Amino acid sequence: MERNKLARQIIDTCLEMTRLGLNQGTAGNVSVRYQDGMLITPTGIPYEKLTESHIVFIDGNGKHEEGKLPSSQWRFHMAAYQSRPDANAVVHNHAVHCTAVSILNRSIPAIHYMIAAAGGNSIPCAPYATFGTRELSEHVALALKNRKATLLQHHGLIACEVNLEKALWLAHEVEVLAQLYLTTLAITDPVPVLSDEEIAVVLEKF
Amino acid sequence: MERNKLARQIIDTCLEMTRLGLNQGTAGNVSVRYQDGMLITPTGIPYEKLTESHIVFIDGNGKHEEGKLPSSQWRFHMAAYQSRPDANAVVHNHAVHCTAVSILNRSIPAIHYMIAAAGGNSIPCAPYATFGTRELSEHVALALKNRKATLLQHHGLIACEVNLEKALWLAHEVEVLAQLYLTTLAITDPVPVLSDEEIAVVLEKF
Amino acid sequence: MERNKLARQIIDTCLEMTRLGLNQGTAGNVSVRYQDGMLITPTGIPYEKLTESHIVFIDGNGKHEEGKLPSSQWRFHMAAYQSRPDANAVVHNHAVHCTAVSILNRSIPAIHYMIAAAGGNSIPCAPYATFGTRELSEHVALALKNRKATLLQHHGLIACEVNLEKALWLAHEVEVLAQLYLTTLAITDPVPVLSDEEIAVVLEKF
Amino acid sequence: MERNKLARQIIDTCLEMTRLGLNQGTAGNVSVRYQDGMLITPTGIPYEKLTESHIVFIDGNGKHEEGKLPSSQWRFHMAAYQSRPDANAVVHNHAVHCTAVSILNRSIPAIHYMIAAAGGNSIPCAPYATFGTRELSEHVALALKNRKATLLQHHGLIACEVNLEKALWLAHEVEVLAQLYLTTLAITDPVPVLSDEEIAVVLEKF
Ligand SMILES: [Zn+2]
Ligand SMILES: [Zn+2]
Ligand SMILES: [Zn+2]
Ligand SMILES: [Zn+2]
Repeated sequence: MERNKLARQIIDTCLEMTRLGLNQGTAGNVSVRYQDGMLITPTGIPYEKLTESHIVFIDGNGKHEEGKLPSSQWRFHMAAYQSRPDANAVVHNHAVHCTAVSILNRSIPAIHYMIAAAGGNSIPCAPYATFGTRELSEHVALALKNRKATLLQHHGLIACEVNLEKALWLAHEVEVLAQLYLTTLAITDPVPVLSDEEIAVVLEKF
Repeated sequence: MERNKLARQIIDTCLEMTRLGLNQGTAGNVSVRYQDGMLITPTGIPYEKLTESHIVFIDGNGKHEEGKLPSSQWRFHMAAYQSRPDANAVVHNHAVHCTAVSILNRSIPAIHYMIAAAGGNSIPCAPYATFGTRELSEHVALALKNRKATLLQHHGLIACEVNLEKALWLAHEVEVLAQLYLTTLAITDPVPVLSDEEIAVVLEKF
Repeated sequence: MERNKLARQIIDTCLEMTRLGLNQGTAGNVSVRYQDGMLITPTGIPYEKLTESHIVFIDGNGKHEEGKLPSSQWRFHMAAYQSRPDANAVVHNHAVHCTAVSILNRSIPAIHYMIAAAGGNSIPCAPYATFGTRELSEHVALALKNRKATLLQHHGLIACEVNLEKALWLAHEVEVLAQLYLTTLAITDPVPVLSDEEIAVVLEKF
Repeated sequence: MERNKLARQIIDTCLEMTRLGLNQGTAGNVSVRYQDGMLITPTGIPYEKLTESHIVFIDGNGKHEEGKLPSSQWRFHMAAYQSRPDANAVVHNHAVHCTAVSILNRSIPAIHYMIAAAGGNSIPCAPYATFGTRELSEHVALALKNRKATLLQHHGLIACEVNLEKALWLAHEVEVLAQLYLTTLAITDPVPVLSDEEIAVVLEKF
C-alpha cells in the first residue's frame, strides 16, 4: 500500500474497464483515497501509454502535484470522498447503457435483486451541471449520500466502493442493470419491479 | 473422471462462459454430479483466480466440505439434480437477454426450431423467490420437470444437461433465443411462432 | 487446389465466422464445390477440434464418404450448387440479426446501397420447411435463382459466392444489413429505402 | 513524417478501427494530407494483408500513382481536405449505429455534451448521392464547413481531424453518440437534449 502499488492498480483498472467494454470514448477516470487526498488518472494521456509516474496526487485542499495535470473531473472524485467516508476508490466512465438511461433522466428501479449492491432499491440520476464545476460536485455529493453509485444526467456514471476491485465490479453491474432496464423499457413501460419488502429482505441477506 | 479432472472442467466452463459473454457481473456458478452429491464453484473467489482445490464437494445431505464455502446458490443446483436424474451438469448465469426476458416474466415461445433442444416448445420462466431459499428451489424443480432449461424471474437462467459441454452449449442457445425474442418483440407482438405440429416433427427428428 | 488446401480454408472460414460473431450456437456449416460434388463440414464435431481429415466429400448423387457424417444440412448446400452454377462456396449460419429478420418473415429492402452485393434490391426470405428436407432445398433453390444470399424463415442465412473469402464477406454484410434494418424498424416503419433507379445505377457501377 | 511512417499509421488506424468494431463489412478507408495531395488506402486489398507499399499517393489534380488503385471513395477525401484546411487526416467507415442514423436521414442533436467535439450542437447528415460522384463530394464539402464529422445518408460516416489519432477518436465518439441516440429514440421521441446555451459553455470550455 505504497504509492506505486496503488498507481499500478489504477492503471490495471483502466485496462480492465476497457476490456469489459465500459470505457467507450476513453472517457473514464479512476482514483483512490491516499494520505490526505487521492491518487487519480491524468488528463490527456491515453490509457495504454499510462505509466505509474503519470498518476497524480491531489491533496485535501485541491492542490495537485507540480507538472502533472489531473483528470478534468477530479472535483467530483473529491466530492465522493467527502460524502462517503467509507469509499476508498472511485470509478467514472461513460458506459453506453448507463449514459443512455442518464439521457432519459430516469432512476433505475428494482428490476433485478442485484440493484441492492448499490445500497437501496434504485440507482439515482443526478441532475446535469457543466463538467468540472462546483455545482456538478454538489449534485454528486447529494446523490451518493445513501447510494454507492449514481448516473449523471447527459453524462455517464460514478461508482464508489471499498477497493478498486469492488468499485469496478459495481460499475459493471450498474451497466448490466442499465442495459436490462433499456431492453425491457422498449417493450413495456412501466417495467415490472420487485417490491420494497423484497428488496429489504435481500439487503438484510447481503 | 477423478475429482481433479472434473474440477478443471468446471473451471474451464467458467472461463468459456465469460468468453461467450454469458457471465456478466461474475454471477455464474457451475456444478457437476459426483458421488453422492456434487462438485460446485465456491462463493466469493473471482473466476480467474480459481484453482482445482477451490471447488467444493457437497454431499446428498447438503453438508459441504470443511473450510470451503460453496456458491450461495448451491440449493437449486441440488434441486435440479433431484428433479432430473439424467442431468450430470448444471450451469447458472445472469446472461443479459435471458434475464431481460425473465424480468418481463414471459416464457420464450417457439420462434425458432432450436427451441426443441430444451425438450419442448418453450423455455419457461419460474416465479421469483428470494435467492438461496427452499421456495426458489421448489419453483426450479417444478420448471425442470419437462424442460432442460428455465428462466428465473427477476434473476437469470439455469440450464442442465448430460455433461458440461452440452450444458454450456444449451445455456448459450437459450441466450440466443432470448435475444431473438426480445429483438422481434420490440417490432411486433405477438411474435410469429412455429406450430406444435412442426415442433413435434423437429423433436422426433432430434 | 488439392483437397487438403480446400479443407484448411473451410476450417479457417469456420474460425473466422466465429471471430466475426456470426456463428452463435455453433450452428454453421461451410462447403466448397469439388470435383463432381462438394467438400463440407461434418456433423457433431465442434469447430475448434476440426481437422482436415474431418471434412467430408459428398458426390453428385448425394453419396458421402464412408465413415464420416456430413452436416445435417448438406442437401441445401447441394441445392445451392445446382441452382447457381457460378457459386463455388456456400456459407450457412444462424447470425442473430439475420435470423431475427427471418422470424418476422420479411425480405430486407434497399435501406443501404450495399444491398446490391447480393445481386438486386433485396435479400429475400425463403418460406420455412423442416431442416434437412427436400422441401427446404426447393425453397432455397428458388430464392437463390437471382440472389446470392437468402434468409430462411425461422432458421438463419445462406450466402454463396465465387470463393470462401467472398462468401464469408457477403454473409457478414447481410448480417450488417439485417442489424441496420432491425434497428431502424424499431424506430419507424416503413424504413426509408433507396429507389430502384438508384440501385440500378449502383449495380451498373459494381 | 516521411511517407513510410505515415503509411504505417494509416495501416495501424485500419487495424484499430476493426479492433474498436467500427469497420464492419471492411468498408473503411483512411487518408492523410501529404505534400500536394494525400496518402490513402488502396481499393480491393483486405486490411490484414495491407503493407506500406500498398498505400497510394494521389496529387492535387487527382492523378494517382501508376500501378496502384486508390480507394473507390478517394474523391470525398479530397473534398474534405479542400473544405477544411485544418484537417490533416480523414477516416471513413460504415459503423452500424452511425449508418442506421444515416438511414433515418436524421442529424444527431445534443443528447450528450461530447457532441461539441465535432464543433457545434449536432452531427449533420448529408443527403445521399451515388458513391464516388462529384455530387457526393459537394454534399460532404458543405456538411464539413462547420463540423468535423458528418453522416452520409444511406451510407456511413466521415470524420476529420488534425491527426489520425484524433480523427479515429472522433469517429469512435460519433459512433457512441449514434448508439446513444438510437437507444433513447426507441423509448421516447423526441429525445431530451442540452440547450444551445449549455453547449456554448461547453465549447468555450473545450
Ligand atoms: Zn465524464
Ligand atoms: Zn444467480
Ligand atoms: Zn441451420
Ligand atoms: Zn463508404
